[PDB]
Amino acid sequence: DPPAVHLSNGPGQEPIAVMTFDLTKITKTSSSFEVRTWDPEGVIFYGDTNPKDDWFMLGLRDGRPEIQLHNHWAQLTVGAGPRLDDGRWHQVEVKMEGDSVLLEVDGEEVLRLRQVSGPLTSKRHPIMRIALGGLLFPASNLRLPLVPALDGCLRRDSWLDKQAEISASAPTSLRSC
Amino acid sequence: DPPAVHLSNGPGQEPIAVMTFDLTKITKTSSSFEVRTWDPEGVIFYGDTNPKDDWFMLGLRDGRPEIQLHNHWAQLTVGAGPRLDDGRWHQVEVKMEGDSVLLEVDGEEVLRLRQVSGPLTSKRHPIMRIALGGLLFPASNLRLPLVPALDGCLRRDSWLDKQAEISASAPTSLRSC
Ligand SMILES: C[C@]12CCC(=O)C[C@@H]1CC[C@@H]1[C@@H]2CC[C@]2(C)[C@@H](O)CC[C@@H]12
Ligand SMILES: C[C@]12CCC(=O)C[C@@H]1CC[C@@H]1[C@@H]2CC[C@]2(C)[C@@H](O)CC[C@@H]12
Repeated sequence: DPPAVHLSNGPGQEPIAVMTFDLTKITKTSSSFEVRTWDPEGVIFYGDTNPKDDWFMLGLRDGRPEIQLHNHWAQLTVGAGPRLDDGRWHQVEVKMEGDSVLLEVDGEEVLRLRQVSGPLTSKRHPIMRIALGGLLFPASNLRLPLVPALDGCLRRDSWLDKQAEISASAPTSLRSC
Repeated sequence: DPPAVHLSNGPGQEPIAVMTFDLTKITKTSSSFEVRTWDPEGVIFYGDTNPKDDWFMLGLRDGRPEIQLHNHWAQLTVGAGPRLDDGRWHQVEVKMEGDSVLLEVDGEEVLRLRQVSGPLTSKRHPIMRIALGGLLFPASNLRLPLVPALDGCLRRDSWLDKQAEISASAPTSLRSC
């Protein structure tokens, strides 16, 4: 695994890494990574501009991707795609195209959430945070709670536009797989 | 094709068949059929209790399933699953399990819409209409318009609970494939 990190360190409460982005600079509105796990439930990543009313989470529930999103346009809890909890490395891409959010798993589009978002460079609070392996609000506050810690590995990740990233923080040291 | 019917007769404005169901009798809250088409866009079926604010549509957009749903709990436009416009027969099942609506394509769950519905036998207007191959309101009134007529075939269909069906109507004669 090209430098692979564990998505949760121990209890799986908080994220392993939080990155902050300036939306006025953002061009690339997509993210991509490889994930490996035997765990059927947990958070893969979370993103927000506001943890009360403009947020997004991607995780697994019953082995399969689940997206939760709450913003001015849309509030939803959706599962889609094949199980990913077979301990093999899977390529995932989450992209915003027009007003849609698309999820691709192993080269195939498995979900398209249409009419869920107005442009990034036009939007309100112009800072976006991306949290890897945990949420930035309690799990009990999701639309549909899940147990946050995902026991899996993450590698070959790229988050939004690196030229728009303002800062990156880890709350502890990141362990390798 | 065990008695297969065309999903649109000519212009594709109106449905080929409309069935009406008594929700106080409903037990089976699922529907299933096989579909065949080369057409990448159109309506497969529509259902409602109220065409202003409690309705559902399943069709194809860009070859792939798309669900549109508008009710008291949820308003959404979602694409998911593989392309079905390869002129092969595909098995589709749409089921309500708890508060979710699940779509299965060729034996695989490809979409789970969670937290979208309160029970049927508990719900408001206790008549549900299911329209095959068209809508019961203009297409321009969908959340996201599509051209309604789907040029495909439908066979081996079963809609909700036949012991709860109150009446069935066709606006013209149904043609075979
Ligand atoms: C999925 C996106 C866009 C695609 C991506 O790379 C990740 C990122 C996660 C945060 C989401 C964002 C789309 C727009 C959302 C949903 C905002 O409304 C609030 C959080 C944002
Ligand atoms: C998908 C369901 C439930 C499953 C099925 O067999 C078809 C049917 C189509 C009408 C939908 C219904 C679920 C509940 C909905 C979405 C109601 O709120 C209004 C229309 C109903």
